This record gives sequence, C-alpha cells and structure tokens, in this order.
Amino acid sequence: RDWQLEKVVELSRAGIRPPTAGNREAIEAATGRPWTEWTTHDGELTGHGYAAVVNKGREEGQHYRQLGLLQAGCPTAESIYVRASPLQRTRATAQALVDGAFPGCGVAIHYANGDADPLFQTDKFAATQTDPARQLAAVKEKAGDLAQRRQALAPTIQLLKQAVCQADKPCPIFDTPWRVEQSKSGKTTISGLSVMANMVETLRLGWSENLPLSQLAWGKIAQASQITALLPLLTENYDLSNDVLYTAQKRGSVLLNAMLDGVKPEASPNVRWLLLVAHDTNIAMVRTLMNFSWQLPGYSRGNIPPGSSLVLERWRDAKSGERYLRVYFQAQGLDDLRRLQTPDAQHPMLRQEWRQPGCRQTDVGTLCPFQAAITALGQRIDRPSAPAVAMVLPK
Repeated sequence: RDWQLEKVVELSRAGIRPPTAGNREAIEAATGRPWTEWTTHDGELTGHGYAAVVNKGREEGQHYRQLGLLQAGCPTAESIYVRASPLQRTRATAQALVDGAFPGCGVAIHYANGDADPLFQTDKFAATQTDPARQLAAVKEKAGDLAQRRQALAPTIQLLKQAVCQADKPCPIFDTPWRVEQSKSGKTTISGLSVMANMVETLRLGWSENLPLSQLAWGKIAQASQITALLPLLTENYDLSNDVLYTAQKRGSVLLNAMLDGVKPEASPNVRWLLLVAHDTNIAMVRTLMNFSWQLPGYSRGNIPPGSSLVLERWRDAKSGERYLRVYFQAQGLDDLRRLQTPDAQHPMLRQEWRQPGCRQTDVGTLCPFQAAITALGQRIDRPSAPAVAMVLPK
C-alpha cells in the first residue's frame, strides 16, 4: 500500500429540508402566493433527505473501511465522533450518515444541550460575533455597485420570475432594487437578492427532494438544468453574506480552527473520523477562510448542496513516512439526489479537490505536504475569533 489514510475531518451540510419558517414567509410574500407544504415540517430533514444522506454515508463507510481507516463491523469510540448542530435537521442528518456508514450499529451522535453550539451558532458567543458597523462596511464594500450586480444577473432573475410568478399577478420582490440592509441585530442582507436566493434554495431543495413538478414550481421547472440556471442568484447572495471575508473570519474561524486541529496529529478526541454536521452557512464560511472555491458540474460556483461535505484527510506515504493533507468538497448532482441514486462507477459523487503549489497527484487523490497545507488553509483565520473548543461535548 503506497498511501495510508490516517484521519478524516468532515463538515457535512444538513440534508434536504423544506424551506425554513422564515424562508417560507419571505418567499410567499415575495411571490404573492403560497408554496407547497411538504410532508416534512418546515426546517426539518425530509425522509427523502435522510435517504440521500444514508446513501452517501453507506458509500463513505465502505470507502473508509476499504482504506483501512475504519475497523470492520461496528465502530468504537476510537473509530468516529459525530457532532451535530442541535437543530433537528442536522441531528437527523448526523444520524443518517452513521446509519449508512455503520449498518445496524445504533451509532450515537452528539449535540449541544441548548440551541447554540459554539462551532456553529457562532453569532451567539462574544468571541465569535460580527461587529454591526464592520459587517456593514464589509458587505457594502464587496457588493460595490449593486445595480450593476442586478443587471448582470438579469437573465437569471428572469428565469426565476418565469418559474415562481403568476402571469398578470404582481410579483413584488422582482421590483425592489438591491440595497444592503441591516436589521437591529446587525444581520446584513441584500434587499431582493436575499429572498430570491431563498427562493432558489427552496426550488433546488424541492427538485432534490423529488417533489412532484406540480408542487415544485407549478409545473414550470421540469428538468435539472432549470435549477442549475437559477443557482447564480444563490451564489451571488453567498458572495455578499457568508463568503464576505470579514463575516467568515468572525463567525467561521472557530470552526475552521477546530477542523484543522482535528486533522492534526495528537488531536483530541483520538478518533479516525471526526464528523461535523452543520449548515451551508458554516461550510461557506470555512471554505472562504480556506480560500477554497469550487464549481461542481450542474451547480454554480461555491454551491453547497444538501448532504454535501468539505473533507480533510491526513494521509501518510508508505515509503518516506511523510504526512499529506487532502482537501475536497463533495456532493451529489441534482438528478442523483432526486433519484436517490446510490453513488457508484456510473454515477459517481461529484468532487473537487483543493490544491496549491507543492501538492502532488497520487492514486488516492491530490495530496499536499501537511504543514504547508495546514499553514495555507489557516492564513485567513482571525485568532481572537478562534477560541479553543472542547470537541467532545458532554452527555
């Protein structure tokens, strides 16, 4: 064996959800019409979502056993530690991953006893909140000419409008020019764009969910390519929120730091696989701190599909004993999620590997000298916003 996988650190997004309660209200207001009520409650992991996540977890359990990272059979405390954001959907997604990865092993997952995890709900902690003033300057600065940004996305805005608006009946959201706004809590948002993004996320999830076409966008969206054509609005909103460097630094540093320290030797806990299950906003902030941009086929730049994940693998050369870090983002394509396609040779997981000068191509993927990789991924971390977190939760 030329290469030995030593440690996995993984940050999964929650699986397929219906829109959140807030999303629903914004998007129904924005389109002057009610949207499909799913058989899943708003914000929770759909069963289809669980199915899709189980399928990824099953392949991943098989993959990592074959690579000798994981023991055969049921895992121990040394095999894996799963830590999920306390929301229902992330817990359920955590359960679904280990459900697939360790068939019948009743593997426990862990989450904070309250509603805030310092790794995830980072805006609930002193060290890891944005300063409103700074946040506004930073968003306004990346945004620049917002009228110019709206014009550039005009075609995509139109496709969204053709999909979600009734002819003859008003569609207010498409009429409001794009401004940076800031709520009393200091959350910034782009008027019009944000809610359009929310709409687009809901359509994508509806597609992925295997909703009937009649309940997705009233018959208007019939093929995966139509979802793909709408995703640049979602990319736009991410560019002006979660992937604004400053926001990523204040709210995402603690997570990236916990992730890099987790892939480091002598890590605590002593586990072969540290699986963190949280939200798209969290993945977005981390990859932005990693300065890791991806574009998977069928998706737009930076897109974070349901049940997707950012992975850090520490590998070891069998000859030299030198250590390498492999970093990638993985997801399933739109139709694959819709079809509950089990990933395999003819329908592989979509994947893009991070790279920098120094990395090398190997049988097991792009591998980057460890210390140079850890240093590079970490440059952008704000140390004061990266407190140490005990990775093993209580209870």
